[PDB]
Amino acid sequence: NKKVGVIFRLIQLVVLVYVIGWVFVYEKGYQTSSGLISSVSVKLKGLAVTQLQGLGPQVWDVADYVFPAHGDSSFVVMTNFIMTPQQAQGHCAENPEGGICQDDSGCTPGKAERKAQGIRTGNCVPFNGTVKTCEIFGWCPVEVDDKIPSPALLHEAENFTLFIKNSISFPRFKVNRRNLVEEVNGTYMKKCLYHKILHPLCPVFSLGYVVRESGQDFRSLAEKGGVVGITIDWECDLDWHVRHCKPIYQFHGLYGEKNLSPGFNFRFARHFVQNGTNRRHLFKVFGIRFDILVDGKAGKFDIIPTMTTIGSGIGIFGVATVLCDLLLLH
Amino acid sequence: NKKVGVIFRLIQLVVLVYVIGWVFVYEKGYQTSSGLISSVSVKLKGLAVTQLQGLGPQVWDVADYVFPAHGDSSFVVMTNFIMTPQQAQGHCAENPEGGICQDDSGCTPGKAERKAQGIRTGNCVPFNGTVKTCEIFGWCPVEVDDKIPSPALLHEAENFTLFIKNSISFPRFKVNRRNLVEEVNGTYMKKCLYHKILHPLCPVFSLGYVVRESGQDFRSLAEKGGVVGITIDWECDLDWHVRHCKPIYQFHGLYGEKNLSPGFNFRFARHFVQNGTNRRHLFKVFGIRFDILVDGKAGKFDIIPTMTTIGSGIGIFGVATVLCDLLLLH
Amino acid sequence: NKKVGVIFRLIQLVVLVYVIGWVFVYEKGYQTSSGLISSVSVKLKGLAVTQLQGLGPQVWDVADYVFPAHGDSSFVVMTNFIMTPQQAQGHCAENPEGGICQDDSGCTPGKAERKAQGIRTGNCVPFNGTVKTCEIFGWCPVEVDDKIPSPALLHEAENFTLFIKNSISFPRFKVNRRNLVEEVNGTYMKKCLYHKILHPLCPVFSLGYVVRESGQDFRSLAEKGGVVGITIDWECDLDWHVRHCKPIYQFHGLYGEKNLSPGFNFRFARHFVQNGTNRRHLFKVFGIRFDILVDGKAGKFDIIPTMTTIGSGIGIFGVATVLCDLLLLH
Ligand SMILES: Nc1ncnc2c1ncn2[C@@H]1O[C@H](COP(=O)(O)OP(=O)(O)OP(=O)(O)O)[C@@H](O)[C@H]1O
Ligand SMILES: Nc1ncnc2c1ncn2[C@@H]1O[C@H](COP(=O)(O)OP(=O)(O)OP(=O)(O)O)[C@@H](O)[C@H]1O
Ligand SMILES: Nc1ncnc2c1ncn2[C@@H]1O[C@H](COP(=O)(O)OP(=O)(O)OP(=O)(O)O)[C@@H](O)[C@H]1O
Ligand SMILES: *[C@@H]1O[C@H](CO)[C@@H](O)[C@H](O)[C@H]1NC(C)=O
Ligand SMILES: *[C@@H]1O[C@H](CO)[C@@H](O)[C@H](O)[C@H]1NC(C)=O
Ligand SMILES: *[C@@H]1O[C@H](CO)[C@@H](O)[C@H](O)[C@H]1NC(C)=O
Ligand SMILES: *[C@@H]1O[C@H](CO)[C@@H](O)[C@H](O)[C@H]1NC(C)=O
Ligand SMILES: *[C@@H]1O[C@H](CO)[C@@H](O)[C@H](O)[C@H]1NC(C)=O
Ligand SMILES: *[C@@H]1O[C@H](CO)[C@@H](O)[C@H](O)[C@H]1NC(C)=O
Ligand SMILES: *[C@@H]1O[C@H](CO)[C@@H](O)[C@H](O)[C@H]1NC(C)=O
Ligand SMILES: *[C@@H]1O[C@H](CO)[C@@H](O)[C@H](O)[C@H]1NC(C)=O
Ligand SMILES: *[C@@H]1O[C@H](CO)[C@@H](O)[C@H](O)[C@H]1NC(C)=O
Ligand SMILES: [Ca+2]
Ligand SMILES: [Ca+2]
Ligand SMILES: [Ca+2]
Ligand SMILES: [Ca+2]
Ligand SMILES: [Mg+2]
Ligand SMILES: [Mg+2]
Ligand SMILES: [Mg+2]
Repeated sequence: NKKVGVIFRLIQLVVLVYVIGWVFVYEKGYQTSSGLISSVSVKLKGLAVTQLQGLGPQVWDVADYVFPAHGDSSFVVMTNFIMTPQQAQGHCAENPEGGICQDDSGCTPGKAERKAQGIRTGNCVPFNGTVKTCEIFGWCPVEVDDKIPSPALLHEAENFTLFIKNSISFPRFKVNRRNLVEEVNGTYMKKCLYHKILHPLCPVFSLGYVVRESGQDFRSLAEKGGVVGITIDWECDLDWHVRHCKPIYQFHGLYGEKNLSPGFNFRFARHFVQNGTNRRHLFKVFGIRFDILVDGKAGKFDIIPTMTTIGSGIGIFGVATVLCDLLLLH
Repeated sequence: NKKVGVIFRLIQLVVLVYVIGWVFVYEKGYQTSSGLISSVSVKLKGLAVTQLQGLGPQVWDVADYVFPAHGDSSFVVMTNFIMTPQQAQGHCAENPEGGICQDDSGCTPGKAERKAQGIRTGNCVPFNGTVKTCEIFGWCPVEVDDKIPSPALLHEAENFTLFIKNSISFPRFKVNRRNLVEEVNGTYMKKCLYHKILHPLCPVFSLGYVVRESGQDFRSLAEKGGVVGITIDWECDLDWHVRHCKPIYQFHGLYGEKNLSPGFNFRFARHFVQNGTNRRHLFKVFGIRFDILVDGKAGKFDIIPTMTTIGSGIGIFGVATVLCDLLLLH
Repeated sequence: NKKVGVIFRLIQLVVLVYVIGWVFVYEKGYQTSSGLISSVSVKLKGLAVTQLQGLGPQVWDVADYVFPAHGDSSFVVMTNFIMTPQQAQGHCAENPEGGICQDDSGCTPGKAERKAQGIRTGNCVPFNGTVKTCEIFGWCPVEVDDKIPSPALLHEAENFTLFIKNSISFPRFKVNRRNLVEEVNGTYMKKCLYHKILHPLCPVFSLGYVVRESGQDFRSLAEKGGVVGITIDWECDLDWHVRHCKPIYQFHGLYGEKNLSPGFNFRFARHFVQNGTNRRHLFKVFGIRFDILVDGKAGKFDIIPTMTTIGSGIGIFGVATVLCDLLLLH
């Protein structure tokens, strides 16, 4: 029958167009992919002044709120902190959340099994006028974290300027690319701010813009802390010029339930010697966690992939025709 | 032929059952796989007090033995240290491991090519009563690390509490998950220790338990340093509810030969100004290296993968039937 | 026909040799692959003395130029720095690049929108004899980074010694390997330096050698900063003995445009209390960025992969015969 032959030729044409227009065009079968090597260097340029009761004005420059000062990919930008000044080792009362004692016999000398704050001397001393806590041996100025300021201390960090410099290189093709594309120039970086539509190539990112693009409010996030994920994808075709190679920035919001362990926080201390006595300043820093992950691939024409793909296509076409014949006659 | 037909029916049934069950359900062919974006937050809550000879009791807290303040995937917990207090830059004797001089003519003005300890002035000064070393310019108190304390100074760091906060999100499926699963509540985190048999979901990990689960004894690993690797896997089946997916924690121990480079150690210093003179304290810290690696895969039903797998199965089935016929023919 | 039979036999033997030698032996189809986990430990043994105008001789040791104290995969080695000493918070003039004022009416009280240096009081004060800058609130000794010393302050860091400790393990096969191979003994590390041909397994890497093998001159990188990528690959066959497993060390140079953001730079501060007043030292460090990435794969014989490869090979063989027959029919 002529109709059977027409259907067979239609199936043959369909599979013959499919194999090429998919593997070669859509999937880039003739190209070869290699993993890149990336190093992320970040620089923060902004200032936030925090004034606390009983203390003088505090200046927080880049070195302050950026704790990974060595330009690590994963960095934390300080937005709120609790400061305990002039901590010195000695005999003093512990925190009330650790334990509450009504008499000296209640306290037991030794180390706490869980959440240890200090070596208990064995006496019950008044933490304040109302309650009494067991005396411990440690930094005497207590780190009270029960009161967290509702307005963020470093609330100016919302609309700061964040510079991200990423250099990627493909070892297979020996091609090195950087996020500073040829479209970006020196005068451009002076005033540009990153935008998904307006300024996609501008390497200067606003912290508030980055947080809002991830889906999180900066005000609520700055109080308790947060995690923001930044991904840079390098998808380019090496058959074209290297000018077309441009990085794509995607912001992902890493958050969780506020009822259980809200925000991100950590503690660091600055050790100094004053009046011949070793003292330190303890800060419970509530800051946003920024993680930068770079992944990408580059494709360039090669004979071996093209040949293998041609062979696979022939095999698919041959199998399809034989299978069609089995369907037609059985 | 009847037997040929029976063999063909059997082969067809076998290959059909295979292509319908294995690749479809066992391999999750109908589902699509994607990656996740992860960020690890670690917190150490523990207290260790060391009483070095000739010094006062030293208290170590979270800011002390956790050298990464913000908290990275790779962090070191201090277990043993060698302290060289009050280092000042001047002309003084070097360490005997560098070289031993019997006369002043032996020393040469310059710097050593390998393992340089300072700028040699060309003079031979007695390091102690017995031997003499060439005078160098630098920190006069040399870190004498020939003697390592047999009992770990921070031996209490064995059964401390370690909390790991991991937030993973899949971009294509827009699903965000955290290690704090629905089963874990606020009261649960108050009193729980990670036990793979009893408490697999408890996010609080005991350091000694983590070290023992890696195949290493904590005492020798602490007195000399070591490396412990922790992996978190997120295998989720998005066809079910999100509560079904739970993180799986695996502890792998990274160890080497004790004869060559035993354990892990590093050098850090704290700079201070006392009596108008710049001084520092040098610590040779022997600590366990903890690395957190998070990798996961999620699969959800989709029409395109299902269709491709069905088509592939038909092709495999078709090839198998043709092959069976050829085998029967010959 | 005889020639048709010869062509058929030739195609048969060709596809047989292919399926038996390429996908089985050359590609190790019978083996199975599993990813490894790695933790990198780095240690620098070098000393550089920098003499600056006004300040005394400054001695820099391992703890100094290596800012990551514990030691991560990404670390910075200080090669050049700009030191601003005795920074104290107060009302004082800003940098000329931030803004130049000719009258007090020009300055406006507030903070700069971009690249803020301090809180402008609103009075134009002379920065020096010629120009005047608006008075700001912050660290009064301003970092004047316009003048970069042409000779690197730390140029001796070229031919220093760098030791990399990498411990890898495969969880599937429970085999742990370290970069210290059995050929590397204790006496070997004392007198070996890494080379591509001479000492491929020596774990001591010269910084200048690493920089030069990446295609970069050490002086240009020491002047304005640099980024160097190190990759350690673990390609071994677990069918052989573990002694054959040897890591491969190669260095990748992440080049950057000289006119736009040359090199890598960062800023850190050391806080100290002197004479009861809080002061700090600000350093703008132009240090080379060293990134270490480990990617390895191990293969061991298994029955399931061997069977699948045999089956796939038979399928390819069958398809080829059918295709050949179709061509003969045509
Ligand atoms: N966080 C940032 N916000 C805005 N601009 C930045 C930021 N980081 C860098 N830049 C600009 O990018 C250009 C190149 O930066 P580079 O790494 O050379 O720093 P630099 O110019 O050496 O240091 P500085 O900016 O302190 O002079 C500089 O002109 C700088 O003004
Ligand atoms: N390493 C740890 N060991 C034991 N419990 C921990 C640890 N880290 C956090 N937790 C507990 O988990 C709960 C939620 O964690 P969260 O991030 O709120 O800590 P936190 O309350 O800020 O720390 P802290 O209890 O020191 O004030 C807290 O009540 C805390 O006590
Ligand atoms: N960066 C380096 N350059 C040259 N040799 C090194 C380097 N790091 C380590 N070594 C050598 O490797 C040997 C073993 O190092 P290991 O990790 O045991 O340090 P250590 O001997 O405990 O401490 P240190 O080497 O600081 O005295 C040492 O004898 C040392 O000489
Ligand atoms: C004393 O401290 C406890 C701690 O919980 C607090 O509840 C109480 O109000 C304090 N009393 C005074 C008088 O400050
Ligand atoms: C937002 O950016 C503007 C820049 O025009 C700045 O004036 C403002 O202070 C920023 N907001 C916060 C909360 O810092
Ligand atoms: C600077 O870069 C921008 C990119 O948006 C471009 O439009 C502009 O022409 C560039 N300036 C010069 C002087 O080339
Ligand atoms: C002097 O130092 C050397 C260094 O190895 C040591 O061997 C020797 O015992 C020391 N002598 C005394 C008396 O401490
Ligand atoms: C082990 O844990 C127990 C908790 O009951 C604690 O008392 C003990 O001190 C721990 N061991 C060490 C060596 O710290
Ligand atoms: C707390 O979590 C545990 C998980 O093991 C659960 O058994 C317990 O019921 C939870 N407590 C409450 C009050 O829900
Ligand atoms: C004052 O500082 C400016 C800053 O650009 C500089 O150009 C000028 O030469 C300086 N004048 C003197 C006398 O140092
Ligand atoms: C290069 O290495 C040699 C070792 O013989 C050393 O003397 C020299 O100072 C090194 N060069 C630099 C610039 O440090
Ligand atoms: C030390 O290692 C080297 C590796 O190059 C080897 O040639 C030498 O024989 C080893 N020394 C001893 C004493 O085994
Ligand atoms: Ca650090
Ligand atoms: Ca890291
Ligand atoms: Ca096929
Ligand atoms: Ca001080
Ligand atoms: Mg608390
Ligand atoms: Mg030593
Ligand atoms: Mg500048």
